[PDB]
Amino acid sequence: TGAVCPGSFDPVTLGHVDIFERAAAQFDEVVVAILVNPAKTGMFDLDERIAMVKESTTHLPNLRVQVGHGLVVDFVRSCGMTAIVKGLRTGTDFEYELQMAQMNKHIAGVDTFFVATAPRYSFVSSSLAKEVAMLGGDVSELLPEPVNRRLRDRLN
Amino acid sequence: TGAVCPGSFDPVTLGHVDIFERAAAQFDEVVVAILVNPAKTGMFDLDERIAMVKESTTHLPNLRVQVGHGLVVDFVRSCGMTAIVKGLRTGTDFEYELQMAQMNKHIAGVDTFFVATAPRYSFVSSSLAKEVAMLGGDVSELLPEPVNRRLRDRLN
Amino acid sequence: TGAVCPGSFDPVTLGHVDIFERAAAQFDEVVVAILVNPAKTGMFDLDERIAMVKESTTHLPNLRVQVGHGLVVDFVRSCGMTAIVKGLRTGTDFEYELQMAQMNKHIAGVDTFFVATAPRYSFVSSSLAKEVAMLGGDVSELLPEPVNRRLRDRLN
Amino acid sequence: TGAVCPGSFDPVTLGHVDIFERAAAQFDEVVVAILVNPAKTGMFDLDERIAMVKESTTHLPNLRVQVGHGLVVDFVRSCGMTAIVKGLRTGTDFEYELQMAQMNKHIAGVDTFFVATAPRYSFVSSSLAKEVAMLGGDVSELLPEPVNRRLRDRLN
Amino acid sequence: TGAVCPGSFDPVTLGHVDIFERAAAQFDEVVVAILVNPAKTGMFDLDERIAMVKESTTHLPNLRVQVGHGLVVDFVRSCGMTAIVKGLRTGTDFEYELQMAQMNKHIAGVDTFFVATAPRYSFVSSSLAKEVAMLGGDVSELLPEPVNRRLRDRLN
Amino acid sequence: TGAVCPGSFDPVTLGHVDIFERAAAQFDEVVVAILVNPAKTGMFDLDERIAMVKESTTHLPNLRVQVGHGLVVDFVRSCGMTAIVKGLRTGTDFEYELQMAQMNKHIAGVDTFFVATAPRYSFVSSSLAKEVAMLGGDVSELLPEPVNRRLRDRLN
Repeated sequence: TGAVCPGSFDPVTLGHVDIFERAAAQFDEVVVAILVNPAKTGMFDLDERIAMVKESTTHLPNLRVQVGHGLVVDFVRSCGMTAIVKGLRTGTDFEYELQMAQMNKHIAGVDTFFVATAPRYSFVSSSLAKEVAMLGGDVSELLPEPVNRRLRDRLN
Repeated sequence: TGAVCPGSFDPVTLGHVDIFERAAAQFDEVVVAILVNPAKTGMFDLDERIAMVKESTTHLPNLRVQVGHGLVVDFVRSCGMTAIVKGLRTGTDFEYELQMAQMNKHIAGVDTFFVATAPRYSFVSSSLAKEVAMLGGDVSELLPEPVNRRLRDRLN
Repeated sequence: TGAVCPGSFDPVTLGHVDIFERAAAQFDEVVVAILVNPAKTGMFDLDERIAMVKESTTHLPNLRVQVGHGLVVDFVRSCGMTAIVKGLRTGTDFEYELQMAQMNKHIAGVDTFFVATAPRYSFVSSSLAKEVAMLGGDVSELLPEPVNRRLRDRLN
Repeated sequence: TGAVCPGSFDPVTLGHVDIFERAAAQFDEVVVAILVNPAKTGMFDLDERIAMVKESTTHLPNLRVQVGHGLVVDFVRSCGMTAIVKGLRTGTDFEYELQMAQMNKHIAGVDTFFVATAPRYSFVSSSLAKEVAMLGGDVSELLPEPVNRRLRDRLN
Repeated sequence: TGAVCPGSFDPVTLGHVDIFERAAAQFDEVVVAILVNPAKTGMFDLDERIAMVKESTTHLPNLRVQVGHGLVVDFVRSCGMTAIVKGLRTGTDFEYELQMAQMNKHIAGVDTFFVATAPRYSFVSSSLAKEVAMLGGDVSELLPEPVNRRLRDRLN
Repeated sequence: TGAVCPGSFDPVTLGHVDIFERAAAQFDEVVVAILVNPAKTGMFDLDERIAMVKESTTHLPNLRVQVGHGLVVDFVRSCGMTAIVKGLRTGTDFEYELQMAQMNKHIAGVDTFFVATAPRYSFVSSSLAKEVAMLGGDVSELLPEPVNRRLRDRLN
């Protein structure tokens, strides 16, 4: 059994890591698929994002990180899998997630499972973490130390 | 007696046709108003979008297709109509549709009727259809043949 | 063309009346379907509800009032119609309404159209009006005069 | 790798079966936990519900059926599992599901996965099916044949 | 400047106390209104409910506890106040709370301010806390100690 | 006691004014925080927005207007306050608002209270007002006369 946990992960948050953990506890293997967007965004480049995920997940031996591009469903079936795990947090556009799940099931037969991230991590997102951190707000309890490290470096 | 069905229809989907059919069965006449957003393009020029809607609606003799300009409620009242029919699907920004429905009532006395599109077409949207076609996946069952016909050429 | 406006109207409100007025301007005729339900303890008896509805709708000559038993889709087709018109107000269980709409389309081909109630009557409900009224609060500007007359009577 | 699909299943529908199938494809073992309520009693007794589920899942050899009592999380941990799979349909009380998911994680470490049932099955529920069938409506495409058989008997 | 926080508080939770603290910080005075509906029954009589709120709010010198009677806004105005403070949690019927807020403004000029309860207390509710306790589970970290204390004496 | 009502107020609406009036009746003072935005195009320059807010608030002596930069919670604490009051109208992205509320509480101890805008102004927004007005529509009943004054001029 396997699941893919896709995202842009710019940077990975403890909400993500909470979801990676739950997928890794319930599936034999987990792949974190880093899907970079077209926009010249965002903050960290591709090796940094990988680095940040790897460093935050060394305690999950059945999880690995891969760069994706193209349809999530093409990548998923690439890994020889048929399931996606996605975290739900406050502000998640769940309707659009649901639309995409129904499209992905229809076009490739892939299932999407949704899981509510833990209350304490339920209000971080990559974008909101970046905004707040770069304005001198303290988000450090909500991101992994490998992320807090590069955030602080960026601050200068 | 008459209803307008506005949209960018870039391109028209079978979700839209579903709604056209409900509009056309329940009102004496229907006007599909194509309103081109100055921002974007889009993928299909005005003429194509007209042709696609026409060709997908020959089975509805009481429906006609018009290029809309300016304030939507202004277009509606210039057609002599006071009704708008709008489809609801998975991922519809319903809170916003409600706001516009209220604004439109207030400014011009135009009523908005909301209808849930059929479940099999509930996850298609023009943009998701495009993204997926762009990326290789198959959305032909969710789009009318005049569209698929023009989609697979506009991918060569 | 034709629409049915179903409900228990216990009692009818100016929210309902707004919806009625809007179905009536838009469809050739409207039937208000009063649904007796075995047996949600009601406040007013069947003919009181008929009466209040009738007395509050004297201004709409293409509207008439009937009792419905069983399936709303049976009642609708009984009237030679194929459309239902439902108001949306604050607190509407829209997800439930959507479920029933989809089921109703599937089992009988009947369309459900939803309309946003006028903002000033967006917060009335038969339930809340009853609860507030029976505790001596002033809901009179939210109900038709015929209903207000009956309400003061119960209050005694 | 195991998941519990809990519910009252009075009767099981094809939306449920869609969920069972997906659970069964993604986990090594699945337990359908039939959880009754010390209220009323529903439509079918425990044997009928067990039987209906069994007869509808003969094609999922890694799924078994069991009566449950008490906290869902106690039963889950009884099965040696730490996961729950639950379907989403229109209109699932999703916010209440989420509350329960968070409570369940907190008191027992149990994860809940939500997955959207197929569009064609997304408007059935046990309640609505029973309501519609007993009033003479055709829900047979939405329920397994072992369920349809028994409904037909009730319609006697 | 005063606010009322109304409820059945059967029993008071730390979700509630979180909300009291916020009302007590932002308003000079704060009346906790305990309203026991006729169908009150119930895991705690009025006296115990009062005691529990009293004992859980000694750290809030500007809050006091009273029995509410009748129209919620009648009671509010009788306290000389025109503000209600209502807590939001996962599972809150927010659409109905909105309806009531607007009815409340309309009838009595009472404003309702909604506040999100802290994430750690965002999934507790009086009935869930009882249900779980009743079935053996541990919710002691989500209830204040005067509640936990009296909760064990049900369980004997 | 004190609250901050933040926004880009481009331009201020009677929806805003209603919220201002309500915070001012309930807190000792209110500060309107006009937030600079380096992205979002925008229509009126900072001084016009201040002016329009000032001129539409002459009747609330305990309200004043300031420009904010950076974190809302920094602005709030800057004013010696710990409370933010936001309006809810139809179309508000409440989920996003709730995410920020939780984030703001966590990084700074600041509370966010939400209050439902009056029904008559429940469908104006700066964006929709601007879009309607610049296409020749009549939104004058939904904005303060000082704004209607400036909007006429732009309509040129």
